[PDB]
Amino acid sequence: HMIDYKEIEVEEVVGRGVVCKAKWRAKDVAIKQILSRVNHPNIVKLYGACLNPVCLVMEYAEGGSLYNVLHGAEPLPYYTAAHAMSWCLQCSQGVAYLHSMQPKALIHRDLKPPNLLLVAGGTVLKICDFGGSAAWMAPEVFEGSNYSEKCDVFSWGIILWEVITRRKPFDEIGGPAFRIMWAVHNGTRPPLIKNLPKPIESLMTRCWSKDPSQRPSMEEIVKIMTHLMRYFPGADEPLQYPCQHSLPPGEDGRVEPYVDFAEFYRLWSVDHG
Ligand SMILES: *CC(=O)Nc1ccccc1Oc1nc(Nc2ccc(N3CCN(C)CC3)cc2)ncc1Cl
Repeated sequence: HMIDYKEIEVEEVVGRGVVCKAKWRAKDVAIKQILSRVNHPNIVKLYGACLNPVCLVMEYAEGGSLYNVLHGAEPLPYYTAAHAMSWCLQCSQGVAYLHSMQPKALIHRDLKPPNLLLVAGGTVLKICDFGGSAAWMAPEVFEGSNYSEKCDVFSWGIILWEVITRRKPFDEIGGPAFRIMWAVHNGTRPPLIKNLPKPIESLMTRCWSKDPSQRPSMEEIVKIMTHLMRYFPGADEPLQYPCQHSLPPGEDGRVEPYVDFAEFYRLWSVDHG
């Protein structure tokens, strides 16, 4: 659609290259002043666009960004292993859809929690795109190599590590972006997670492979994640309990998960033994 700007009522700035919450036809909306075949539940919908000032009109995500949920200002919300696996399943479903786009695949290129928006009490995730991103970028990208949709698989793997640990990836490296690029180019990866279930560890590290052809397709991730949710009930629970979270010491190349996998091991055991 081609929206009339006067029909919109701007409100508070949301992000700042500036995004603001607004009403348009009694519908809450996000707008942004200085592709259309995309229709998926896990991708922020583009309603239309105005002409002067030229601006995008998109659905509004009331929950803010995943990054904000994970690492934002106190008070931070509690969340569970089911939430973590659900966010990543929903992210892979949105991204699989982009990769299936005809006649040419759409690669996100910038998959990272600051661009993953939440709604429905923090339970539904939606990919947003307008394109310190080094931390989620596949090495072939910033070495100027020819990349493919496998670069998004790499980013997803980092995100999976991130929601399970509630840690910023490569937070210990710091300095400018080039230090992380150098690190990851040389094979450094986020530390392994104590007690992580072997199937999730297998999936995560595969996604981190240096060789992009050794990473799984997104369609494979979606399917694997779909079937693992049988062991992660509770993803529909709205985020609503308070959390006081503090970084446990992290050395020995081994960090503790923030989420708890005891119930996964219990439900797995019922099925298998
Ligand atoms: C695609 C993208 O990067 N989107 C995006 C990033 C940052 C801000 C806004 C963006 O677009 C956007 N945002 C939203 N909803 C939303 C709601 C609240 C917030 N807050 C919550 C409190 N914080 C302190 C930070 C911001 C951020 C974003 N809906 C849709 C769209 Cl397109």
